[PDB]
Amino acid sequence: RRSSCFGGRMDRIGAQSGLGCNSFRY
Amino acid sequence: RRSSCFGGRMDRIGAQSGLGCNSFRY
Amino acid sequence: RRSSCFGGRMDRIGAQSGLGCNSFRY
Amino acid sequence: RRSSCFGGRMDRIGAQSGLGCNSFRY
Amino acid sequence: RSSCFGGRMDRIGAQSGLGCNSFRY
Amino acid sequence: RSSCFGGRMDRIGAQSGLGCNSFRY
Amino acid sequence: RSSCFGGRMDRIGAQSGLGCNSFRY
Amino acid sequence: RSSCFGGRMDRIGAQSGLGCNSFRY
Amino acid sequence: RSSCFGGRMDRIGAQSGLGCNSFRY
Amino acid sequence: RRSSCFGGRMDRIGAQSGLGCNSFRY
Amino acid sequence: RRSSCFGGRMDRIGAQSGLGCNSFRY
Amino acid sequence: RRSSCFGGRMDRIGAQSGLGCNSFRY
Amino acid sequence: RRSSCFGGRMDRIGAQSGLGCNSFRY
Amino acid sequence: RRSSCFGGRMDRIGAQSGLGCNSFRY
Amino acid sequence: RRSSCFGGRMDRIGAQSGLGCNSFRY
Amino acid sequence: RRSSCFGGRMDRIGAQSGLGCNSFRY
Amino acid sequence: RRSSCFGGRMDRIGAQSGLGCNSFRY
Amino acid sequence: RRSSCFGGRMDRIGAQSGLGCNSFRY
Amino acid sequence: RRSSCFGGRMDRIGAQSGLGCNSFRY
Amino acid sequence: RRSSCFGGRMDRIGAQSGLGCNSFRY
Repeated sequence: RRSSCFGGRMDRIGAQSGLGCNSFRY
Repeated sequence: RRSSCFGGRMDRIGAQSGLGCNSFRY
Repeated sequence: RRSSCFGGRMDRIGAQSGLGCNSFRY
Repeated sequence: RRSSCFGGRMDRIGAQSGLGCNSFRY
Repeated sequence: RSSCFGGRMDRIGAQSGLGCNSFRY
Repeated sequence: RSSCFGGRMDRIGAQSGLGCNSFRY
Repeated sequence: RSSCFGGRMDRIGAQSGLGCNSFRY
Repeated sequence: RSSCFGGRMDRIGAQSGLGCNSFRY
Repeated sequence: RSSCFGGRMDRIGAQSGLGCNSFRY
Repeated sequence: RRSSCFGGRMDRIGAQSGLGCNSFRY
Repeated sequence: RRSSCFGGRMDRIGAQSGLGCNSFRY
Repeated sequence: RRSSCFGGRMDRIGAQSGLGCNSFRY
Repeated sequence: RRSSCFGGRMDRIGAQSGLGCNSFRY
Repeated sequence: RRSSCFGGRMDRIGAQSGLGCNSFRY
Repeated sequence: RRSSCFGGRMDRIGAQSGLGCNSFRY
Repeated sequence: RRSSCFGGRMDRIGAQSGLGCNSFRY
Repeated sequence: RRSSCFGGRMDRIGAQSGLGCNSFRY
Repeated sequence: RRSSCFGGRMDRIGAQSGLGCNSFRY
Repeated sequence: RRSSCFGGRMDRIGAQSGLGCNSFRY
Repeated sequence: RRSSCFGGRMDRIGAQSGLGCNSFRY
């Protein structure tokens, strides 16, 4: 039973990436 | 039973990445 | 039972990465 | 039972990384 | 049985950023 | 049985960004 | 049986961005 | 049985950033 | 049985940053 | 039972990393 | 030019009552 | 020029009552 | 130029009542 | 130039009542 | 010159009256 | 010159009257 | 010159009256 | 010159009145 | 010159009145 | 120049009431 029955996940995100209400200014 | 039945996870995030209400200024 | 039934996790985060309401100024 | 049924975890964080309401100024 | 979850349960997971506003007058 | 979930349950998952507004007067 | 889900359940998943507005007066 | 969870439970997980606002007058 | 969790339970986990605001007048 | 059923953990943190309301100024 | 009690360039003048005080409930 | 009690450049003048005092409830 | 009781450049003048006193409840 | 009781450059003048006294409850 | 050339004023306010971001609970 | 050349005013307000972002609960 | 050329004023306020971010609980 | 050219004033305030960020509990 | 050209004033305040960040509990 | 009771450069003048006295409750 190599199962992964989870609820939520956020994997393999790119560089300089925002995940929610993030302000950026380059 | 090599299971991973969890609830939440945020793995393998990129460099200079924000995870929630983070302000950046380069 | 090599299980990992947890509730939350934030692993393998990139360099200079913010995890919540963090202010940055380069 | 080589299990790791925990509740929360934050492992393998990058260098110069903030983990909550941290102010930075380079 | 409820091997690793069961019964009543509430908010479970990894919240990231909750109610940290910004003001500038 | 409910091997790893069952019964009543509520918000479960990875929320990312909740109620962090921005103001500028 | 409900091997890994069952019964009543509510919002489950990965929400990303919820109610973080922007203001500029 | 409830091998590693069961019964009533509340907020469980890794919150990251909660209610640390910023002000500038 | 409740081998390593059971019964009523409350906030469990690793909070990181809670209510440390910043002011500048 | 080589189990590690704990409640919370913050391991393997990077260099110059903040873990809550920490102010930095380089 | 006399301008006994007003004159020249002028901007918002009066009694504003309630400006930008919103309400939030999550 | 006389400008007995006003004149020249001028800005917001008056009795503001309530400005930017919001309410939050999480 | 007389400017008996006002004149020249001027800025916010008046009786402000309530400015930027918010309320929070988590 | 007379400027019997005001004149020249001037800034915020008046009776402010309540400025930046917030409330927190965690 | 019985003049009253002012900028702002809030006079003759009633009892139990709020003047900006005031919370009441009877 | 019995003049009253002002900018703003809020006079003769009733009892239990709010003047901007005021919360009441009877 | 019985003038009163002022900038701001809050006169003749009622009993139990709040003037800015004042909390009451009867 | 029976003048009163002032900048700010708060006169004739009622009983049990608050003038800024004052908490009351009867 | 029976003048009173001052900068600030708080006169004729009522009984049991607060004047800034004062806590009361009856 | 006369400037009977005001003149020249000037800054914040008036009766501020309540400035930066916050409240915390953990």
